[PDB]
Amino acid sequence: KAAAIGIDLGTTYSCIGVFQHGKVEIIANDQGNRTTPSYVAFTDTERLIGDAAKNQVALNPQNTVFDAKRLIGRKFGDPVVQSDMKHWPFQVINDGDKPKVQVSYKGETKAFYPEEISSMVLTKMKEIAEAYLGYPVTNAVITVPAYFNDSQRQATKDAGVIAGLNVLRIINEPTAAAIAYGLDRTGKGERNVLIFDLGGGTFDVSILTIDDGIFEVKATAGDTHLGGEDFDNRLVNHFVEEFKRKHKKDISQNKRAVRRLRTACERAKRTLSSSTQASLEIDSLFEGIDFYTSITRARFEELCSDLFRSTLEPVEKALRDAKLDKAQIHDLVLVGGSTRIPKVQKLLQDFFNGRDLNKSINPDEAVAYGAAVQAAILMG
Ligand SMILES: Nc1ncnc2c1ncn2[C@@H]1O[C@H](COP(=O)(O)OP(=O)(O)O)[C@@H](O)[C@H]1O
Ligand SMILES: [Ca+2]
Ligand SMILES: [Ca+2]
Ligand code: NA
Ligand code: NA
Repeated sequence: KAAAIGIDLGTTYSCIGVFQHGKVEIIANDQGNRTTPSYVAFTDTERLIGDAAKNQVALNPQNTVFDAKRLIGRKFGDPVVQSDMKHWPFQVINDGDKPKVQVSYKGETKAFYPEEISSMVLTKMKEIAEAYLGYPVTNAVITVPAYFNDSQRQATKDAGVIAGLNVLRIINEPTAAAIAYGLDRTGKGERNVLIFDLGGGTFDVSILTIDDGIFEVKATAGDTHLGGEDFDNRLVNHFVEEFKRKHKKDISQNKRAVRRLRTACERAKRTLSSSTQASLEIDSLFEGIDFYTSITRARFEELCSDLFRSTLEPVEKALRDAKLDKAQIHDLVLVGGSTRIPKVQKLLQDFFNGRDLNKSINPDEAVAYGAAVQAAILMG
């Protein structure tokens, strides 16, 4: 019997896992990456998904779709959709009060529902798993934010059905993270678990109370617009100014130069989580001028200080809403690729007065890890 898979369908990245050989296995893609961008590109000759899609975003911005999760299960007139649209390079249209992303594909103008774009991302995650398993996958557990309403959950489930998956269950992301650390097995009474999730585009704080396998969301807080994207932007602004000092030229109006710089900034940012410095070398960034420079971890922290600190207020709010004090929290769980930033970990630990942070499972893989566990449980 084929194994069921656990899929973390994130706003910016997705992750797939499977419980086999008595353990959870986070599956790497064709490029050897354990997480895949939630991107879909349409060109004159093909449809690109994942790495291939995000990799050519600078070349084809109007037809490279991302952030489908922000549109999924929402109406076109929804204030959130109306606001989000203003920031995207791709077109969003109204189809019976339902948003649809409109792009050019093979010379023709096509429009797709958010669930259709997400089904493409899910199909890629499903194939990533099938390539590893050696056989076709039919069952899966897909995760969603705790705040997702009935429409958003239905649309997410529909995205899975379109991808050819029997959605065993749609479970909350913070709950999946808890399951990953075995916190669902809570012996002798209630335990409060705080999930600190800082991803690529959103920041979520969830406080759960686990009473013998039964979860209850005590409080949620955060910022749906705060994420790694913001830290990359801080680095972009910094280097744009540095290019001005060193070349007396402003590249801010050249969309391709800014996008390429952003890409290099995200890469340098990731390196800074493991090293105290990172070199940034871009070939022909602007008018044949190469941009070979570097940046220290301290400099990066200074550029993002306010944003890092801002993550503590939602923690304070959540504790206040759950009517609990710091000491009443039994476990702190890190989720999201951005929690890999040392400064972010320091702020949370210091706020919790030296408490241990559950971070043994790669933060950007914890939700998929928990989904894989749950999928296995549901399969028996
Ligand atoms: N080592 C790292 N250091 C800092 N940020 C990282 C690191 N690895 C990944 N990230 C960032 O994590 C974010 C994506 O988080 P992830 O949890 O994988 O996706 P999502 O938020 O969409 O669920 C991106 O902003 C990415 O650059
Ligand atoms: Ca996420
Ligand atoms: Ca932002
Ligand atoms: Na993710
Ligand atoms: Na998040």
